[PDB]
Amino acid sequence: ANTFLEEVRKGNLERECVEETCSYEEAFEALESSTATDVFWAKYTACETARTPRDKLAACLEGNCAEGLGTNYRGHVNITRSGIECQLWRSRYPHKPEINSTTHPGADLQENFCRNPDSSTTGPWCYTTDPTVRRQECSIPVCGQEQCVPDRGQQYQGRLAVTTHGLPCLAWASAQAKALSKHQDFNSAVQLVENFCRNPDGDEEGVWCYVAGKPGDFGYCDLNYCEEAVEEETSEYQTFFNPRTFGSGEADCGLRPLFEKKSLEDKTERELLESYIDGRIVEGSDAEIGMSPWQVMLFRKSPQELLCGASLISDRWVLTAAHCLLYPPWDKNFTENDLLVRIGKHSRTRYERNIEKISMLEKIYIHPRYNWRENLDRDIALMKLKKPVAFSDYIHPVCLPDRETAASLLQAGYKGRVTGWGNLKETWTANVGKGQPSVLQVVNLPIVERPVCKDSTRIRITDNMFCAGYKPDEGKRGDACEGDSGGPFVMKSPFNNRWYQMGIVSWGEGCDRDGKYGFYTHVFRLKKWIQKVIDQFGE
Ligand SMILES: *[C@@H]1O[C@H](CO)[C@@H](O)[C@H](O)[C@H]1NC(C)=O
Ligand SMILES: *[C@@H]1O[C@H](CO)[C@@H](O)[C@H](O)[C@H]1NC(C)=O
Ligand SMILES: *[C@@H]1O[C@H](CO)[C@@H](O)[C@H](O)[C@H]1NC(C)=O
Ligand SMILES: [Ca+2]
Ligand SMILES: [Ca+2]
Ligand SMILES: [Ca+2]
Ligand SMILES: [Ca+2]
Ligand SMILES: [Ca+2]
Repeated sequence: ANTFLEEVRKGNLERECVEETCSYEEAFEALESSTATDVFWAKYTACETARTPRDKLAACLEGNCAEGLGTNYRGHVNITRSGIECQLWRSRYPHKPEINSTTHPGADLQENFCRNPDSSTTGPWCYTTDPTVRRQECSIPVCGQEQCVPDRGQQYQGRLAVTTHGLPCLAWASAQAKALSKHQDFNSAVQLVENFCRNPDGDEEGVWCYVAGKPGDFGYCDLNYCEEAVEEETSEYQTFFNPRTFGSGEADCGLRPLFEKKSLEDKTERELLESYIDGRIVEGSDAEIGMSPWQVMLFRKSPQELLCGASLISDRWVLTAAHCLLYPPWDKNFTENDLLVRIGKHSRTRYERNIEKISMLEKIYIHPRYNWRENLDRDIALMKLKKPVAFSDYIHPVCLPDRETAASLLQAGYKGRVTGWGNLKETWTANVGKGQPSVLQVVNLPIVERPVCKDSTRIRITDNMFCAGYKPDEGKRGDACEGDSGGPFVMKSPFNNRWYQMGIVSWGEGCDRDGKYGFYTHVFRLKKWIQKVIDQFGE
């Protein structure tokens, strides 16, 4: 920096180029030689994907942590991801290198320290003494992994320009991103710089940016968000989405046609208001007619087959889980023409031709930051139907809550509802008890404390999942594996009688050991994502 005076003083790399960002000549004054160097303007410019405090740069510049997929690295991790001894760069046993210390003399390729000369999208790596293993990535702790970007990075100032899926964020700049995506406008506190990831429209799922492909395409860039759980956080219903791309159905969701419109109460909906009382433990039962009218089935074309549950949020749009449509482990890649939704069925098999409508989908949006390789993180999917579905007493959409509203609910409700034809037991276990159920069952379950559900699992719970089910005991027993894969978990509000979907059934560890819970994907986060995916329309 150059705050007026201070140029009487001799250059300081730390004060000036490390404590503050900088320019070429400030650098020079400080430097003794005009080595505008290579991997040293890169000691700077590969370190730009870092920009937080005195340290994140010093840590980066003194090559101790990896920058993004960091060809900045110059540490001493002589080992692999598994833990194989690293082969010396200078060697040819067991593997004769293609990339010696001349091909890539920019990079610090000496001894046997993990480096990233060629830039692996897996980053810093090394040659392996395990002669069957040529190269392999190395487990380096990354820069200020201990930092925690907060508030989904509303504040975020730094400069990432590619997404999780590694695409280049187009600059907000453009004649379409600005002057043809002007249609939607933002929070003007958030400085949009070129094409660096930002969170203008206050999205709950993190930062993002427009991308190439279809107009309004986009994705969420990778950043290490703080653990901000809603569970640790109106008089009636005001509408959220634009009803030209959502379809109508919104301003009138969650009020059931054959109940909340008839001032009639359903057989276990009392249990839900009276959420505090140490209830007896009510099991599943054949639901009433038109009790969950946002219910959706997801039918595979040939052969006939019931894949998953899903839910209806409007005339057009149908919500389910990502893993339902796409799962490389079961070699699963379904597409818009393989799939049919049966909206508002009651039997598992019969064709309720007076009643249910069946539909083709006009495009299937798998969720942007969905990933299974680790652990079904962000297991979410959105589908638009080839024509608005006409409502009635059997079909009628649900309400998707903001955070503030889901926040409200969990404060007051301590139970929710899970319905389906028990497809989760069907997909994910051998289902060796009594067979699949004959009708759309219904049950109510308790929500568990975030900590309980956290230390109730070897697995890990992001601030984006949640758990349900009574905690197994000798009469306080536990069947957890309830509901449909990719289905709804709803709660009813005692402020507007409306039914919100709180979660999306995912895979439960509580499908194996008697002692676990059903895991659910919080739907409060989703709005703005949905907000962008709809807006990519007009008709
Ligand atoms: C890597 O080499 C250094 C050389 O001092 C040594 O301290 C370290 O123990 C070595 N580790 C392995 C796995 O070879
Ligand atoms: C470095 O490896 C290349 C790759 O084939 C090899 O041909 C060459 O002999 C090596 N470079 C030098 C300068 O010896
Ligand atoms: C699944 O198949 C489609 C159509 O053949 C293909 O374009 C695509 O590569 C696959 N999609 C994914 C997400 O793997
Ligand atoms: Ca200064
Ligand atoms: Ca200065
Ligand atoms: Ca200076
Ligand atoms: Ca200063
Ligand atoms: Ca100067």
